[PDB]
Amino acid sequence: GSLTEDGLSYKEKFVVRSYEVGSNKTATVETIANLLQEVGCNHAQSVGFSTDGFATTTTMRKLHLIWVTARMHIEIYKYPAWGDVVEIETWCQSEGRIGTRRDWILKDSVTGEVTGRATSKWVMMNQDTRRLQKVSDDVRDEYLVFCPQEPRLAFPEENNRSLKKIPKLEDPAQYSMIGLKPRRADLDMNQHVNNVTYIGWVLESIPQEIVDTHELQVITLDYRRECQQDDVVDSLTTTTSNDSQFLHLLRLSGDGQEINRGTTLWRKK
Amino acid sequence: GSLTEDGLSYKEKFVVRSYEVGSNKTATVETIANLLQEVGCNHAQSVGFSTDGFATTTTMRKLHLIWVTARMHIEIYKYPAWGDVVEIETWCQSEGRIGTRRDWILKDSVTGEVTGRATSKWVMMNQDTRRLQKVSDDVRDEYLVFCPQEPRLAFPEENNRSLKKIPKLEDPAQYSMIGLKPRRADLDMNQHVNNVTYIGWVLESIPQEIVDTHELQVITLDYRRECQQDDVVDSLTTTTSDSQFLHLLRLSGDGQEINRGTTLWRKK
Ligand SMILES: COCC(=O)N[C@@]1(C)CCS(=O)(=O)C1
Ligand SMILES: COCC(=O)N[C@@]1(C)CCS(=O)(=O)C1
Repeated sequence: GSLTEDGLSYKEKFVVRSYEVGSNKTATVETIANLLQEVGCNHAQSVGFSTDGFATTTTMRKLHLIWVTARMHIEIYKYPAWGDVVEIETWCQSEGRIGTRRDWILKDSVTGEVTGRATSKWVMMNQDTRRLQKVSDDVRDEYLVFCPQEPRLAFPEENNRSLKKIPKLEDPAQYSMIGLKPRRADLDMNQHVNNVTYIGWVLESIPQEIVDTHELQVITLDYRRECQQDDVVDSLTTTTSNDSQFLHLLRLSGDGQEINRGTTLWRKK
Repeated sequence: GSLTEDGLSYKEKFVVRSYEVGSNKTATVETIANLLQEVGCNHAQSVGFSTDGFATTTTMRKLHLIWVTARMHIEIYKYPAWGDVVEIETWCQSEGRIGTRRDWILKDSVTGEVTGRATSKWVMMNQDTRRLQKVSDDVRDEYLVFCPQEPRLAFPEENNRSLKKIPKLEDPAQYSMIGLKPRRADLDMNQHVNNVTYIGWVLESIPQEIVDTHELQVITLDYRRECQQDDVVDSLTTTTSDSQFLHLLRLSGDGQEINRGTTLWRKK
């Protein structure tokens, strides 16, 4: 992969692997989310971020700060087939003192048509205390060197799905998958649960009949608290709806502490 | 990925991804196992096997036959770092009427040095009845077209680890991880549990202390019975020792064996 000509965005191509695809022989939304995170890591490395797994700036290391995900939003028009080449372009934007945004466009390598788009919100956290904070002047200056200074949105529309408020599912849930736990393959190189794991866990409470007869079009996931290596998760889903819509809650199996909430939109094949 | 000059083996290069590595920023044995499976599928495709995810020959489709894994054996000398290029060469061989073997050699793309090797045994199964059988004359003839006819072994050494008989672990186990369940990411395109998942389940019952202070050098896994999508698995481990362990996966309810294996670990 490479920075584009102007050095303000990054492009990489991926061949879809045998083990990356579901029943339709097309890439899972989990495979898509891993590729988004891979190209994001390759971009961060190319613009001089830390290579220690935390992807920090100089100022962030000095102040013991990290980025954590607040939200991930993916819309897929066409899942790439097994052996297909997908091209993903990604860039970052500063959002004042609130946080930062990473955006992605997915294209068919052969046709050059857009097959999906994604957006993520990141907030600043002290690594030691785990307390959220605002972005410092010095960090905002670091982001000016490698981000477009005019707005560039994967989701430009002024009232678009990627920014909708998500309500909290009320008991009883319509469907549930209980006693979900992470294994070592679910952890990143710093022994935190991979953000993509939480996508899989949400989808586990979707009935197999939906997955068999629908394609996932849109997923919006809010991240509230991280699952520790030794935590156990319950995944809850209620139908809110030819298109199927669902409300999602992940919560700790014991005390019912919220870790994530989300929505999915599915269209019949 | 390409067939080599003689058309009797296949080579592919892989860049190690961010999410593929563990805590020393080198590829997990699970990442290695997924890459072995991927170059295996790419080779099968290049020599005219089915593209429906069952990777069958013409006479296998006629007879409703599939290959199932009996054994996977992997030895790693160096795990490739995050963003390193690993080159993997793979080939197949007939073992008379017993079954077939797929072998792999892993190389550092930059040095050309061997960083690991693996071998796997495959047995014929009727897809409908799930009954094991011998290889037909007609299937053995199909394998003559794309396999070396002289022996080529990733593990040549007569009486090597890759062919050792594995005993059944006796209760009580020294270590256990219980209530393991597959999710959709654990299934292949035909909704069978990915063979690599079973490797991860085996390793779940190794203490975090071992994984933190040792590197995995060798893993030998026998496959006895498939975990179904709605099954639950217990992973059991006992120290037999370098650290060496004996492994058992069994169904959480009735204790039906699904896999047994051994691991050998070297202090870092
Ligand atoms: C300036 O780049 C930082 C970055 O992208 N780092 C990530 C950890 C967040 C977005 S990610 O998940 O793609 C990888
Ligand atoms: C002609 O080769 C068939 C083949 O390789 N097929 C696999 C399914 C078994 C070995 S695998 O796991 O590498 C892929």
